Amino acid sequence: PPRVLITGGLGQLGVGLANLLRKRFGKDNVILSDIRKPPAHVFHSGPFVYANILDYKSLREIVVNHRISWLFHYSALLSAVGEANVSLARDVNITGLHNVLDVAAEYNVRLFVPSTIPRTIYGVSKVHTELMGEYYYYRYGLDFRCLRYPGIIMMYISDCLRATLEVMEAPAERLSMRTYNISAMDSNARKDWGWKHDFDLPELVA
Amino acid sequence: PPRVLITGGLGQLGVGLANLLRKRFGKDNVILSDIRKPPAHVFHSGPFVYANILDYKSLREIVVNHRISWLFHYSALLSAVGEANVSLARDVNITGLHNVLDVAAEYNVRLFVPSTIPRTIYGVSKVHTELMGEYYYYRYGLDFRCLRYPGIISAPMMYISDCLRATLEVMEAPAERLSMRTYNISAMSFDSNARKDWGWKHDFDLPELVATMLN
Ligand SMILES: NC(=O)c1ccc[n+]([C@@H]2O[C@H](COP(=O)([O-])OP(=O)(O)OC[C@H]3O[C@@H](n4cnc5c(N)ncnc54)[C@H](O)[C@@H]3O)[C@@H](O)[C@H]2O)c1
Ligand SMILES: NC(=O)c1ccc[n+]([C@@H]2O[C@H](COP(=O)([O-])OP(=O)(O)OC[C@H]3O[C@@H](n4cnc5c(N)ncnc54)[C@H](O)[C@@H]3O)[C@@H](O)[C@H]2O)c1
Repeated sequence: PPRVLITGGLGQLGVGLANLLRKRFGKDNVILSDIRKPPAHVFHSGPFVYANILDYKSLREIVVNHRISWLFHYSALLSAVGEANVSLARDVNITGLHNVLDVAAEYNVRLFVPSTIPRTIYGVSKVHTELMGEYYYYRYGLDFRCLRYPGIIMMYISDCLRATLEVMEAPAERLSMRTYNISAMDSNARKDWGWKHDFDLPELVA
Repeated sequence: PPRVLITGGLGQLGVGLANLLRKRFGKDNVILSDIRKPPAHVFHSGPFVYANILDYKSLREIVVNHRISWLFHYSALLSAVGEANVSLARDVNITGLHNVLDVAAEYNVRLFVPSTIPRTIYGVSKVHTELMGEYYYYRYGLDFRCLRYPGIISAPMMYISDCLRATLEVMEAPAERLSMRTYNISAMSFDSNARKDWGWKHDFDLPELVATMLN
């Protein structure tokens, strides 16, 4: 059973991703994390921890002390949210990745990081997430795993969270590449690991 | 007449470019800079300064105190050494770059950064060099101008004299004549947009390459 740390956990996806993995590997094996304050219920779901991504030593303390093997990395400044504060966006996305790759490469941690489908600091850092992530796989052993999320509710949320769960369960031997395109409504994604979008146009209305 | 700051100048290109521009714009108009001790002659060639690219504050000072209008960013860890020192290479190529962009965009500087023709953190940062600089051209008015250097012959290739001249030319150009910020630049093999837009013509094809090299 793996030990999870979800970075940027209080976002749209992170909370759901958490409660999926919790009912899988157990309550105490998924550690949720953010810089913002957790609502009443999401706190009590399971171990929540303040974790600043720009603070490199925070991550290490946590990954050592809490014996982390799997790390999901959702913390990022959104496109428009970061276009007003570029320095911040650039730091949080690119420096944050750098700190995340180092912690994971050093302490032998499976690293999930989502990408997307550049005129925008968010987009530039997603290209950079892919290329850097692929480099740390070659240069060190880093078990880096990434899949380009499209639009999420294009695709439904329950497909998006389960796509993330499956690609981490799978063996590294059956992954021809480290960055995957995941599409609902992507052959390699469907071939290497059994990917199938459940929610398509009609049953998405239900 | 612009005032030039070269960055990482004590490399291969840096001294050549420095010596080229000092003949063009004047000696004390071109400040050369690096974090190494410059040889006796290059130090006296004209204004030399310690410029660490990992100190943002240091750059601002330099840029303001000398009214730097043009900046040539040559400070880098080329993959060879950077592949061992990933941490140090990452910082210098990426965070270093960031600092250059910011200083440039702030004090309204014309910024030259060279790229190359990705499984090495050097290469990954050169992709980054390009996608940022162009973003910074749209997000702010940053006059960012990038050539993609090929194999650079000295003593898909190119003799050093072309490399340097091409860089002077792409910076002298009217912003009006540039359809794009990153331009391919080619000589020989053994760059349509560059020739099309700002009149790039390489004077050192092969015959004269061999001619010069033998001296
Ligand atoms: N929302 C979508 O539909 C969508 C679409 C495409 C891609 N994605 C990708 O999915 C990922 C997660 O999506 P989401 O909706 O959960 O994110 P979100 O935008 O809802 O939340 C982002 C989180 O990042 C955190 N954060 C910001 N700076 C931080 C720092 N320095 N340290 C730690 N945390 C910090 C915030 O507190 C926040 O909880 C994103 O990285 C994004 O690239 C999402
Ligand atoms: N000549 C080529 O083969 C070639 C090919 C393609 C691209 N390029 C590009 O041209 C540029 C210059 O090439 P070069 O031949 O001078 O390389 P070089 O290795 O000779 O010079 C790099 C310089 O960067 C300096 N430097 C290192 N860390 C620094 C820091 N923190 N602050 C300031 N300076 C620092 C070093 O002192 C060194 O003098 C590079 O950016 C490279 O991307 C060169």
